Amino acid sequence: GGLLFHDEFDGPAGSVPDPSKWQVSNHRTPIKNPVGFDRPQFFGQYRDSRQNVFLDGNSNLVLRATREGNRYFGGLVHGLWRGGIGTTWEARIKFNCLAPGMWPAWWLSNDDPGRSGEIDLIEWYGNGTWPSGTTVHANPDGTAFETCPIGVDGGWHNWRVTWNPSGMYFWLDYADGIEPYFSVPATGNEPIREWPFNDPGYKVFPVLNLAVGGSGGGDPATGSYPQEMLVDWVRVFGSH
Ligand SMILES: [Ca+2]
Repeated sequence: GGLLFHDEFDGPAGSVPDPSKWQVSNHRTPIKNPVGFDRPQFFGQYRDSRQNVFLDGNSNLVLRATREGNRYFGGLVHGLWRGGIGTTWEARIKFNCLAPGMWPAWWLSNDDPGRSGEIDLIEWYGNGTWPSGTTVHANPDGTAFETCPIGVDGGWHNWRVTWNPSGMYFWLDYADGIEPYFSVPATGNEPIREWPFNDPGYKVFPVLNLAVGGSGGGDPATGSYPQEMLVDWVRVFGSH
């Protein structure tokens, strides 16, 4: 009935997420000219290990922050399926990681050469300074963006974006008749607003991650281990 993609994350405790649907990251690319908490000693890695990315046996994906000596690890999964415009994306998430050092996110990525972009449905920052929120990036440099702060607590919540030719609409705990908390219109005058999302054939894939350290996470040495981000499901619906 219009379901294009999902994962309900069913499966035995300790197992890998569905390999036909997700790639588990085994590397977080280092930051160019790093300063502050982007420097290597503060920069938690991604690891394809069941210590950091696993199904819990209760129908959740777990992304877990761990520490081994003075090395820090988080987790990232990258969806192998890509969807275009006229789609509604939603994940049910519990952030058990709203603590210093941590940087969880639920977002959509386009990595096409020359027109990359990203749709950050929700990010929370453990660095004690930046407000949690939602961002649409129309370039990979962070200079063509629309952002909106929204609070994050530790309960189960559904985070949704509907992406159609008119623009992008975001909900927290969507229900019939509720307004989106953030709307980003498609471009309809100089300088021309950067906006690749209405280009023909433009598609994005889902990403879920718990990053440790980096500018958004703050000092991982101040962190608590373990911390976890739980995902009950990711669903993507089309429109007729
Ligand atoms: Ca589930």
